[PDB]
Amino acid sequence: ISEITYSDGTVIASIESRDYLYFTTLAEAQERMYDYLAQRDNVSAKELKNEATQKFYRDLAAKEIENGGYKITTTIDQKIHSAMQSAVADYGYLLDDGTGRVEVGNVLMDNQTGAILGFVGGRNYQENQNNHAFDTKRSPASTTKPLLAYGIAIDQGLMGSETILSNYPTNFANGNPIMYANSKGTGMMTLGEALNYSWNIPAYWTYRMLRENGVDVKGYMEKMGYEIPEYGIESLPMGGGIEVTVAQHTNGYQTLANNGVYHQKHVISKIEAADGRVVYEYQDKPVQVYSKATATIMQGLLREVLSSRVTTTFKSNLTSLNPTLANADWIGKTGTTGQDENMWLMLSTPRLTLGGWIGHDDNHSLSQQAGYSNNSNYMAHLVNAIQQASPSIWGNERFALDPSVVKSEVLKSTGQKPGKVSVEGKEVEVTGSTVTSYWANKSGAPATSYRFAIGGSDADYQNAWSSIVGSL
Amino acid sequence: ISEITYSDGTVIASIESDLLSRDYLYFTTLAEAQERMYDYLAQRDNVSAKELKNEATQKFYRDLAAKEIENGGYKITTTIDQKIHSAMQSAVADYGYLLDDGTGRVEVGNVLMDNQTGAILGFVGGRNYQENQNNHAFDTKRSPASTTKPLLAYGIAIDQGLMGSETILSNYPTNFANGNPIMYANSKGTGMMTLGEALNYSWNIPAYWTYRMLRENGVDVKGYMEKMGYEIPEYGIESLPMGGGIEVTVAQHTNGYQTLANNGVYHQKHVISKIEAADGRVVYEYQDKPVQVYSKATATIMQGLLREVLSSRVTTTFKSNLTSLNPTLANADWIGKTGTTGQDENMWLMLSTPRLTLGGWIGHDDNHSLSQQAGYSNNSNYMAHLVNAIQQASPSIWGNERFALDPSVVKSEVLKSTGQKPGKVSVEGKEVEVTGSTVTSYWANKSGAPATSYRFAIGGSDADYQNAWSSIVGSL
Ligand SMILES: *[B-](O)(O)[C@H](C)NC(=O)c1c(F)cccc1F
Ligand SMILES: *[B-](O)(O)[C@H](C)NC(=O)c1c(F)cccc1F
Ligand SMILES: [Cl-]
Ligand SMILES: [Cl-]
Ligand SMILES: [Cl-]
Ligand SMILES: [Cl-]
Ligand SMILES: [Cl-]
Ligand SMILES: [Cl-]
Ligand SMILES: [Cl-]
Ligand SMILES: [Cl-]
Ligand SMILES: [Cl-]
Ligand SMILES: [Cl-]
Ligand SMILES: [Cl-]
Ligand SMILES: [Cl-]
Ligand SMILES: [Cl-]
Ligand SMILES: [Cl-]
Ligand SMILES: [Cl-]
Ligand SMILES: [Cl-]
Ligand SMILES: [Cl-]
Ligand SMILES: [Cl-]
Ligand SMILES: [Cl-]
Ligand SMILES: [Cl-]
Ligand SMILES: [Cl-]
Ligand SMILES: [Cl-]
Ligand SMILES: [Cl-]
Ligand SMILES: [Cl-]
Ligand SMILES: [Cl-]
Ligand SMILES: [Cl-]
Ligand SMILES: [Cl-]
Ligand SMILES: [Cl-]
Ligand SMILES: [Cl-]
Ligand SMILES: [Cl-]
Ligand SMILES: [Cl-]
Ligand SMILES: [Cl-]
Ligand SMILES: [Cl-]
Ligand code: NA
Ligand code: NA
Repeated sequence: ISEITYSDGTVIASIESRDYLYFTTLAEAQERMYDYLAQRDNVSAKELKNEATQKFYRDLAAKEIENGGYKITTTIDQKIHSAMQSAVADYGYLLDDGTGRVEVGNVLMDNQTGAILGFVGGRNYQENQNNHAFDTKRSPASTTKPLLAYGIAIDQGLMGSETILSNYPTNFANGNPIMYANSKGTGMMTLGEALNYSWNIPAYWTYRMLRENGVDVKGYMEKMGYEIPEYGIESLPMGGGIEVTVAQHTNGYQTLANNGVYHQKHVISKIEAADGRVVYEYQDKPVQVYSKATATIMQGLLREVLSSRVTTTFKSNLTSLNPTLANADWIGKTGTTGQDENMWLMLSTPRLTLGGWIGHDDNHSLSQQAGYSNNSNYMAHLVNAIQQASPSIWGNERFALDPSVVKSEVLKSTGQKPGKVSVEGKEVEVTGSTVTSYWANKSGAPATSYRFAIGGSDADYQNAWSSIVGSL
Repeated sequence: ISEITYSDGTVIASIESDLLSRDYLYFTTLAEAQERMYDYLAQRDNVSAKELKNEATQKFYRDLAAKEIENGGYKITTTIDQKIHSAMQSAVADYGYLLDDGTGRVEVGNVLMDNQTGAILGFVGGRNYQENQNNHAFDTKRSPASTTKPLLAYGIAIDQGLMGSETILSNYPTNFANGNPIMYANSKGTGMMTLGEALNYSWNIPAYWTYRMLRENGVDVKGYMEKMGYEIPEYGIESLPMGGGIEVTVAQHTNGYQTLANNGVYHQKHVISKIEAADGRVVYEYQDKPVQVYSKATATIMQGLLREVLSSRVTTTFKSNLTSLNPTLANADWIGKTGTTGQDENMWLMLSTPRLTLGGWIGHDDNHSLSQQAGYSNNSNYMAHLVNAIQQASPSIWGNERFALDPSVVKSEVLKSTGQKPGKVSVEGKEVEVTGSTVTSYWANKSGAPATSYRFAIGGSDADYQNAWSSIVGSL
C-alpha cells in the first residue's frame, strides 16, 4: 500500500485502486512519477510529445503508485489546510451575491520555499469537484500589472517609485478608447496613484515602452513559470491574452514578496520507494527574477495598494476581525476582468503569500462589488482562520527597501530632478515640491525633460505643462 | 426613598439624602429628573421667567428640586433600555482600546436615540467612569465639524428649493474674506462637482458657497437650527457650515440626525419619560411635540445622499468594518456623515437606520490632536463593534425598514455636467446647444430643476466658469 502524508509525516490516505486534498496531491504525485518513469525508461523528448506514449506513461504512473509501496511527502500543513477548509465552509457564503453560487480558489505559499501549505479548491467538493486552486485558468486582469509592466520597467531602470505616467485618453490601434470602469482617462499621475486605482492607460504605455526598448519581457515571465502564448497584445499588461491558475499566479506574487527571488511552487517534496530509495525529491532552484531593489520598491507600492483601500476593503475587514493581525506588513493587488467575471486578490506578508480568485464556472458576471467587498471580506476571514490555527505563521517582519536601492529627490509634478526645460520657445526654470523617488538602476532619476511621463500625446503634454507652468 | 427606573420599571437606583449609582447612568438620569422637577416646582409656584431669570431664584429652585426627590415618594421612569445600555457599557469596556492610537487614552461619547420618539435608549459616557467622570455624551461640547454640513447647509438649501440631489457646486480655489484660502486637508480645491461628491469627500468650499447662498437669499437658517434645539451664538461666520463657531454635545447632535432620519420631523431628546409622587400626582410626563423641520421631500432626498456617504467609504471604513462583524446587520439601511476638526482634535460619526440614530464623538479632554486616521478608521471600527453589540442584545432594534424618497419628491432629468435641464446657453457670444449625459436629480420644490444657465453651479468666479464651460464644450 502507498501513502500520501502531510509535511510532518501524518498519513493523509493510502492509495487504492473524497476531497481536493487527496486528488490534488495524488495528481501531482502521479506527475512526478511520470517524469521518473519516462526518465528511468530513457524515453526521448520527441516520444514524450506523442499522445499514445503519454497515455501509457500516465497509466503506468497511476499503477506504479497503487502497486508500488511509496511514501509520498507533501508540503501541506495539516492544521492550516484544515482551518482553510473550515473557513471556506463557514464563510464561503460571504461570496454569494445576486449571481448564482460563486466559486473560489486560494493557495497559501511559503515565500522562502515555494512550498504550498494549504489551499481552497472550491466551495464544497461534494457539490462541485472542479479544482479552482490548481486547474481553473482565468485572466488575472490587473494583478498582471505589477509583474509584467511596472516591475519590469523599474527593474530595467526605466522608471522609479514616484515616476509620472499619462492616464490621458488614448485609443487602441483599432481606434477604440482604452477604458477603465466607465472613464476614458484623466491626466498625469504617479505610479502609486496608477497602482492604487488600477488605471489601465498607465500600464498600456508602460508595456509599450518595454516593447520599444526591446526588453525581454518573456524571459521575466517564463522564469516564473508563466506560459503566455502571445506577447504582441496591447492589453497584455491588463490581463489580456493571459490565463493562469491560482497556484501559478500565487508564485508570481511569491517572487515579488521573496525580494525578487522565485521558488517553484510544489505540493510534493518527496517520494520514497518501499526500500527507502528516493524516487523524486524537490530541489531548490532559486532565481533572481527581479533585482532586490526592484522587488523591495514594489513591496512598498503594493503595501499602499491595500492601505489606500481604493480597490479593496481588505485592511478594514481584517482590522475588525483581528486588529493585531491587521498590523502585519500586508502588501497586495486586486484584479477585475472587463465584465466582472473574475476577481482576484493576492496578499503577502514577508513569510507567506495568499492568492485568491472568485468567479463562476461558466464565466458569467459577478456583482459589481464582488472583488472590492465580498472577496476582500472573505479573504480577511480566511487569513484570520490561518492565524488561529498557526499563530506565528504570518510573521511580524516588515518588508524593507534593499540597500542597493537608489533614492532621488524629484519634482512631485514631473517625477524627475528639478531643471531647465524648453516649453515652446521660452526655457523654464522648473521648480516646486520634491519627493524621494526610489530607483533600481545605478544613477537614480534623470533631470526633468519635456517628455517627463511614461506616455502622453503632444496635446497631453501641452496641457500638463501649462499647469506645471501655472504654478511657478 | 425616591426611585429611578429603566424604561421597563426595573430600578436603576434609589435616591436618599447624602451623608455630608456610581455611574454615568445614575448622575445623568438624576440630573434630568431634577431639571424636570425644577420646571414643575417653578410653575406650581407660578414664578415668571423674568423671576426665573434672577440667579438666587435659580439657585433656590435647583436646591428645592434636589430635596423634593431626596425626601419625596417619587417614581422616575427613564427611557433607558437596560439590556441595550448594558451592552453598550460592555462594548466600550471590551472594544474601547480600538480607539487608543498613540496620542494617549482617547475619550468617547455615544448616544442611541429612537427616531420616532427622541427617547434615549442608551449611551456611552466615556472610556471608564472610575478613571474619568466627564460625561462625554451629555456635558462635553465640541465642534461637530463637517457633520454640520447636511443640517445647516445642504439640507436647508434643498428644503428652500435652492438645490437638488445632482446639483453642481464649485470646489474651485477660493479665499476667505481675510484673504486666506479655504483648505480641505492639504487641498486648496478642485473644480465643479455634484452634491453627492461634495458629501462623500466632505469638501469645504461647496459648503461655504452653499451657506453664502442661503445668506444671500436671506433664509432663516437660525429658525431651522433652533427648531432642533441647537444654540449657536453667531450665524455670521463664513465657516459655520463646516462647524466653525458651533459646539454641541453628542446627545443634542444625535437629535439633529434624528430629524433627518425621521423624514424631517424632530422629537426632542429626553432620558426621563415620567415622574409620579407616591400620592398619584404625575409631576411630569413627556409630551410628544413633533416639529416638521425639513420637508419630507428634503429629508428623504438627504437620506439617499447620506446612504452613499457610508457606502462610498471615502471618509469612513464603517460599512466595511461592520460587514466583517455582521454582514446581515451591514445590510440594514445605514446612512450617516463623518466630521473632523482642523487639527484632528475631534472625530464624529453620525449613524442612522430608519428606527435609530447612534451619535459618536472621540477626542481628548484637553483637546490635543488624535492620529490622522482616528475618525476614518479607529472610530469607524469602534462604532461597528458598538452597533453590533447593540444588535446582539436586542436583535430587531435596528429595524429592517428602508429609507425611501417621499412621493412628494420632484424628479428631474438634468445634464450631469450642469445639474440643470438641457438647453441652449450663452457662452461668450456663441449661443450654444448644451447636450450630453443626463441623470435623474431629486428636488423638494414644486417644479424640479431649472433650465441650464451660464451660472449653473452653487458658487464660482468668472474665471472658474470660463474654465468649466471651456471643458463642457469639448464634448459635444
Ligand atoms: B484591472 O483593475 O483588473 C483592470 C480592470 N484591468 C482590465 O481592464 C483588463 C482585464 F482585466 C483583462 C483584459 C484586459 C483588460 F484591460
Ligand atoms: B470636515 O470633513 O470635518 C471638514 C474637515 N471641516 C472643517 O475643516 C472645519 C471644521 F471641522 C471646524 C471649523 C471649520 C472647518 F472648516
Ligand atoms: Cl481539501
Ligand atoms: Cl502537518
Ligand atoms: Cl517578450
Ligand atoms: Cl501560466
Ligand atoms: Cl512578441
Ligand atoms: Cl508538486
Ligand atoms: Cl539583486
Ligand atoms: Cl492600514
Ligand atoms: Cl474600507
Ligand atoms: Cl456557473
Ligand atoms: Cl474570522
Ligand atoms: Cl523601508
Ligand atoms: Cl538626487
Ligand atoms: Cl544607471
Ligand atoms: Cl507638446
Ligand atoms: Cl497631440
Ligand atoms: Cl453608565
Ligand atoms: Cl428596560
Ligand atoms: Cl483663515
Ligand atoms: Cl439666520
Ligand atoms: Cl447646541
Ligand atoms: Cl446673522
Ligand atoms: Cl429628560
Ligand atoms: Cl405623596
Ligand atoms: Cl412635508
Ligand atoms: Cl455598502
Ligand atoms: Cl462585536
Ligand atoms: Cl427610494
Ligand atoms: Cl417628478
Ligand atoms: Cl424633467
Ligand atoms: Cl418651485
Ligand atoms: Cl466667466
Ligand atoms: Cl475670476
Ligand atoms: Na481591481
Ligand atoms: Na470628516
